[PDB]
Amino acid sequence: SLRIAKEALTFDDVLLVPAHSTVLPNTADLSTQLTKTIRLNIPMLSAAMDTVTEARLAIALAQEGGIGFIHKNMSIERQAEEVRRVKKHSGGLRVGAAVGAGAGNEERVDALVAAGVDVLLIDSSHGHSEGVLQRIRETRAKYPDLQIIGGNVATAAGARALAEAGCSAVKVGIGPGSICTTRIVTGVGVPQITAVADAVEALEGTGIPVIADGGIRFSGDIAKAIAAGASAVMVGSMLAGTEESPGEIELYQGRSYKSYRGMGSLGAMSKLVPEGIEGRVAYKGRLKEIIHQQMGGLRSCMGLTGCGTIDELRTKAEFVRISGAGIQ
Amino acid sequence: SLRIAKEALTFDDVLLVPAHSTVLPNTADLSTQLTKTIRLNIPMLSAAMDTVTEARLAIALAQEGGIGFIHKNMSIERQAEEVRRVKKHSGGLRVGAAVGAGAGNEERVDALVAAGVDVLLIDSSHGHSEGVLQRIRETRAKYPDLQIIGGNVATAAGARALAEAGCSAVKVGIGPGSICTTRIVTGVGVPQITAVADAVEALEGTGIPVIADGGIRFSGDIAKAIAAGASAVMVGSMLAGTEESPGEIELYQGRSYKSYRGMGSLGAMSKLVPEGIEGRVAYKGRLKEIIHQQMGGLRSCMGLTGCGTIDELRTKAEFVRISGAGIQ
Amino acid sequence: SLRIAKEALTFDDVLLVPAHSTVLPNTADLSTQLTKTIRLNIPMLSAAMDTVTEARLAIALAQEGGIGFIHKNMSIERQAEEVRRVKKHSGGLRVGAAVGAGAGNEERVDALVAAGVDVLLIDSSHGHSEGVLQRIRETRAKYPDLQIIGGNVATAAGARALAEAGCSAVKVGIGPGSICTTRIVTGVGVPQITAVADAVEALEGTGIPVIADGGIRFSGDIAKAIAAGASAVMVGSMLAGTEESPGEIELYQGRSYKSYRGMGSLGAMSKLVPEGIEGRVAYKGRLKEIIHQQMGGLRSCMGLTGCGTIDELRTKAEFVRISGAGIQ
Amino acid sequence: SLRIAKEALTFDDVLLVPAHSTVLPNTADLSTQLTKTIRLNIPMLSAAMDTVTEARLAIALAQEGGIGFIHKNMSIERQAEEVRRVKKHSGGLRVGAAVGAGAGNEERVDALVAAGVDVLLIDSSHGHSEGVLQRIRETRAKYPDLQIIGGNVATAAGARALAEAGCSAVKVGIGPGSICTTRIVTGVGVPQITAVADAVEALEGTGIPVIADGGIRFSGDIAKAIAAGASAVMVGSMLAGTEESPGEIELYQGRSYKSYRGMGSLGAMSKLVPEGIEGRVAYKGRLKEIIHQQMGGLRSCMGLTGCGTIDELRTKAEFVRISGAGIQ
Ligand SMILES: C[C@H](Nc1ccc2ncc(CO)cc2c1)C(=O)Nc1ccc(Cl)c(N(C)C)c1
Ligand SMILES: C[C@H](Nc1ccc2ncc(CO)cc2c1)C(=O)Nc1ccc(Cl)c(N(C)C)c1
Ligand SMILES: C[C@H](Nc1ccc2ncc(CO)cc2c1)C(=O)Nc1ccc(Cl)c(N(C)C)c1
Ligand SMILES: C[C@H](Nc1ccc2ncc(CO)cc2c1)C(=O)Nc1ccc(Cl)c(N(C)C)c1
Ligand SMILES: O=c1[nH]cnc2c1ncn2[C@@H]1O[C@H](COP(=O)(O)O)[C@@H](O)[C@H]1O
Ligand SMILES: O=c1[nH]cnc2c1ncn2[C@@H]1O[C@H](COP(=O)(O)O)[C@@H](O)[C@H]1O
Ligand SMILES: O=c1[nH]cnc2c1ncn2[C@@H]1O[C@H](COP(=O)(O)O)[C@@H](O)[C@H]1O
Ligand SMILES: O=c1[nH]cnc2c1ncn2[C@@H]1O[C@H](COP(=O)(O)O)[C@@H](O)[C@H]1O
Repeated sequence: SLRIAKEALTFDDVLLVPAHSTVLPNTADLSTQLTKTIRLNIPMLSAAMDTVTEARLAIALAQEGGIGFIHKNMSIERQAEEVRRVKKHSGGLRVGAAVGAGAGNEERVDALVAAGVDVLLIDSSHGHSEGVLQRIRETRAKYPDLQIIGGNVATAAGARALAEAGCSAVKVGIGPGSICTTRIVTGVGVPQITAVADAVEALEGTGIPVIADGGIRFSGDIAKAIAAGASAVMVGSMLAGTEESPGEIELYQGRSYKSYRGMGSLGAMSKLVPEGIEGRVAYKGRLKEIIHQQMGGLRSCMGLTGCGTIDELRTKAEFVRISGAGIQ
Repeated sequence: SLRIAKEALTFDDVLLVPAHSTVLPNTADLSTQLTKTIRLNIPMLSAAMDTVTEARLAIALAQEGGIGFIHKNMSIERQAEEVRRVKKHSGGLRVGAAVGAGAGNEERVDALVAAGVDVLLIDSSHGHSEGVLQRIRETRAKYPDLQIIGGNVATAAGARALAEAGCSAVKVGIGPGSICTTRIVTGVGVPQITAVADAVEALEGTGIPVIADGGIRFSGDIAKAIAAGASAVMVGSMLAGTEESPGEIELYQGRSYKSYRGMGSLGAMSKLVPEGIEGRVAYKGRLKEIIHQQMGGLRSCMGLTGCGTIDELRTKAEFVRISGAGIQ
Repeated sequence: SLRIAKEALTFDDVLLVPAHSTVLPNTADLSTQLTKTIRLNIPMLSAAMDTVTEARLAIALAQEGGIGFIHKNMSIERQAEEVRRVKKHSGGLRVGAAVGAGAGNEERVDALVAAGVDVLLIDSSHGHSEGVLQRIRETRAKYPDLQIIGGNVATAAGARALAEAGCSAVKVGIGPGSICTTRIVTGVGVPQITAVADAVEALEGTGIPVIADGGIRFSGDIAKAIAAGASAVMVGSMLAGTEESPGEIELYQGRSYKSYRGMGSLGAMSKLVPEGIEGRVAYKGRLKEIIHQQMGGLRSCMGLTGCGTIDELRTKAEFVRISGAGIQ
Repeated sequence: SLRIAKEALTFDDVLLVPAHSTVLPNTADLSTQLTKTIRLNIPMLSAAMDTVTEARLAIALAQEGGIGFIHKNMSIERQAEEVRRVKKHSGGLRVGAAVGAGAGNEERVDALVAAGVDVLLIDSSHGHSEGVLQRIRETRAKYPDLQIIGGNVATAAGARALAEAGCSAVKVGIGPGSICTTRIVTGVGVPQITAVADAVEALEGTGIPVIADGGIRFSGDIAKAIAAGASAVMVGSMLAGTEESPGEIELYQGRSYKSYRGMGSLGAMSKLVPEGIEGRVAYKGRLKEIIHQQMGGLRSCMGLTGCGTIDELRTKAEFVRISGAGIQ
């Protein structure tokens, strides 16, 4: 007899059920509480990846009503500088910045708080690690009002641990990333739809929102992640290759590409075995057109489910479980 | 814990069980009640699509014992004209015409009723939308005897809503269309076999028939949709590319093709994000040969299940659930 | 709610469980009762197909300890002649011959019985059809000692019907054939492993053996069909393309091929829509080498399961159910 | 009704659950008890295959903290010589050697014990065969202290049989090998994750460790096999093509390859039908780099699950069951 805790579902395992609706897709309210104090106009966070979010992308997404997360794969001074560029920009834009859970990050957090960061992201592949929880407790004691997102977890016990450590928001995702090889390398992972619903159920009545991070391929996946209980989603692949993302555009056969790699790739690493792949992603153009298309998809879902707000989608919308023949 | 209402099955998930039979495939009765007043000789409806049904196809299918649905992607006057061409044609052929649920369709319904339409199709991607139900209630009050089909729904609550609004027949199908991207864009959908059986169970004892719309690839799918409880099926892909369908025949490498696109495709649309693809379908030839082949398949099923009539197939025939290995 | 009788399994859904064994693969007894009076040395029957069994193949398989079934796609006189060639051949070989269930087959049965046929196969795509059962009852009354195999069925009720009609053996298989399109055309079919076990359970205590017909791709499938309860298997694809099979060998790119088609293919038919495909199968060489390889596989299974006889394999060997990941 | 003992899971069916952790991947203890008297530094055994383990590979793996198994596809004198080369080498390296269960192996066991073998592997495709169990009982009586591994089994009854016969360790694996065709040829097999957990549950409280043999493709599979209860894993494919493995390196299109075949392949055999394939595997380079990468994967798992030792991973780590959509 094997120690199987439960069956766990991914995005492709389920579909949302259409319901009675007075909701017009164009009248749908996409605003969401990222934390008890931070409200975003769209439920979109950009990944803290060296091929996804630097100041230029963080600015564009904030303009669309989301929030960007400056990656930790640069010097403390260079990151605080990226935070200042987003913060100093006209329009009163909000920004986030990622920090490691390792020793010698107290200095980085200090520089980011001074640079005006709205939300500190304690960025770990294992949020339930005691060293991540200690770092959170240390940051919360020093900065009692700082908005902190901690992750990543994929269990109810993991979400509770982060909430007890002082997290303002909990990030969910162990193995779902499009560039992730954690599942194959370590054998560990939790299918995202179950991971999100478990974390949300654990955090019921706490006012601590859940972020569904990784595995979002289509706008239907955004809707599913929210109906599973996530207040917002974090995307890497969806925003990689856009004009606003870091790095230069490459020309291969005549088609335009941009780099996209996991933060656990050999390339991004330069002592652990890699948990991410390095690849090319087709050039997507301007972030504005991508967000318009993806949010439109979500809007159309809200019309089909009769959910006029993110909160209604999170708590009212129902799913049906489908087979492999259902999927194809 | 996720809000999973139930498991939902598609055509590939099931197979019909052979049973004791005195039914010869050639003696099988294919007639069905589309509504309490309209009886078709074959259980086949053509899709209200701009690449499937105009007067020429509607005439050919009516001649085979089915019914065509003139699409709403043309002016009010041009549609009433298409209705008159089918109606005025010799042989006393029946015709249907699709109308949108939006404002400024009262004028279209008036012109179609005057042009002699036998069945008005209130054509929506979301039949459970309050604005669709209101339009149905408005049409039923003005025309107490007009045959109205409303859709699309995929739940028991959705079928009941349409029946209460005054529908003569309920159309089922949320996401099963061969050209549909609703499932990927919105994340909403119900596998067709479950959607049909739920709607039929809801409408038991009402005399309001269910139309299984979308996803029919083979004649076996027609049989499955009927045994799931549908009185008839609606097909797009199956009749696209036929000589009688609208548009011109294209030559690519030496092979003959015709256009086939969703009514929610960018092309068909010209404010929502697209929910349909634009594609080429191989030229199928004359509609008569397709119907003979597809109905022959259904006839052979009726012989194997011991169901001599559509009503027997709808209520007696049993299924077995199969795995993915069952499918392949 | 859908009328789902049960879940049904195919060969790929299961695996046999290894067990304590005193059985050496080389000492395994492959003999089986085809009927209460006919005992075969190997549990192998060749398909009654115009691309599989004529006198030459029927002779070779009988020599290996199996039995061939001369197909009904030839004149009454020409079939009786094929029966005489196998019967008159030295060695006291047993032969079978297939007859249709249609009117004007009384003459064919008379000629086959006179020609010395050991087993009459009443060959139908639907054994549960009243016209098949009547034909069996008519043959049993006229020939009280004639060995009759009737089929095909795939249910417990279907197996009982054939046994009550007077069948000496029941043939199982609705939709499993490698060249079969019945499932796609009609939507009817029962996954073979469940179909066989249902028929065997129905016929428990009757002494009427079950033949698993269709879908056997590998020697492991033979073992699975027998452990599901079949006393023997019927193969088409496995023996198609052999030197002994009818038709000439074709040369395509340099590789040798032979024709293999369903008896319900357009080609084999020349009033029903086709339920079979027409294809080329690679030349397999001599039947002797194929049987040695396939029976060796079965022998090895008998060693792994601790089943020294066909009867032990049929009644003792256990299965495990596997997922799609189990299969690949 | 089919004799289905249970549902059985393979590596791809499950994922390990992340948990609270004070474990740093670099501080993780990989040591394991292969037997009550033999402790390995890494839980890795090399396959007793003629394309995987001879003295050179056995030396390299022992140096990494594992143990190699010299294959039985060579003369008694030539195998004892291979055992002496590993044993006589500097560093006090441990070695294993495989023997068949057939008659005329008493001579081979005598020569291997004299040559200084640390662990005798009674190597069979069917550990539950009475002739394998007798050979074990004969060896245990003659050598009361000799470390004996017997296999392969895949059931609780099979593991108990080997433990009762006197085995120091039980090897599990019926059909999971990357080069195995037993499942297709015989129809027998047990998905590895269930096979391992069943054998471990059977052997609870006996101090007799289980070896998970076959099917390990990635480092995540090692972790899964251990959490299923295996004390160690046996790998063929993972070490085939390495510089230390037997045979010469071949050049095909410009890429370097090495031979990899099942011990039941036609080639390795030269009276049974083959149960293995013959193939080329890409040249992997030095064994040291492969082990560093694979153990790193395991180390990372130990950090994610909060299991600081092999024993903790074997008994504390939990799984989630995933769908086919979960897998892809
Ligand atoms: C190589 C890998 N790289 C990454 C980097 C970013 C990631 N971001 C998200 C996820 C989600 O599965 C995994 C990630 C893996 C990684 O950090 N492994 C890893 C494995 C086990 C432990 Cl205990 C730790 N402790 C927390 C430092 C790290
Ligand atoms: C773009 C799309 N296009 C279509 C067009 C024809 C269709 N026909 C059938 C189906 C069935 O899923 C979907 C279809 C989508 C479409 O209408 N989306 C859509 C999504 C949500 C709502 Cl609330 C509405 N309200 C009813 C106007 C429309
Ligand atoms: C076209 C087809 N052809 C065949 C021919 C050989 C077959 N042999 C076996 C099987 C097993 O599914 C199907 C076969 C279909 C065929 O006979 N259909 C078919 C379908 C329904 C009925 Cl009621 C009948 N009645 C018995 C004459 C025949
Ligand atoms: C041809 C085959 N070859 C091998 C060789 C190595 C293997 N090693 C492991 C496994 C695990 O399924 C299968 C293997 C098959 C093989 O031994 N078959 C086989 C089948 C049934 C029995 Cl009763 C026996 N008795 C034990 C001698 C052998
Ligand atoms: O190398 C890596 N391994 C595993 N997960 C990663 C890696 N790098 C980033 N991630 C995660 O993958 C997410 C992006 O997933 P995507 O949106 O599916 O591409 C990020 O937000 C991280 O949570
Ligand atoms: O763009 C679209 N999106 C979704 N469904 C569509 C679209 N256009 C038409 N449909 C549906 O798809 C059906 C045709 O499906 P088919 O027979 O599987 O090709 C139509 O009768 C409509 O119900
Ligand atoms: O056209 C056909 N349709 C369906 N089944 C067929 C047809 N012709 C033969 N069969 C069946 O298929 C079996 C051969 O299956 P195979 O061994 O999997 O190739 C025959 O013994 C018949 O029972
Ligand atoms: O021909 C064969 N048939 C079946 N299993 C085999 C054969 N040769 C070796 N094996 C098994 O396959 C294992 C290697 O599996 P791998 O690590 O998945 O490649 C060996 O340790 C044996 O247990």
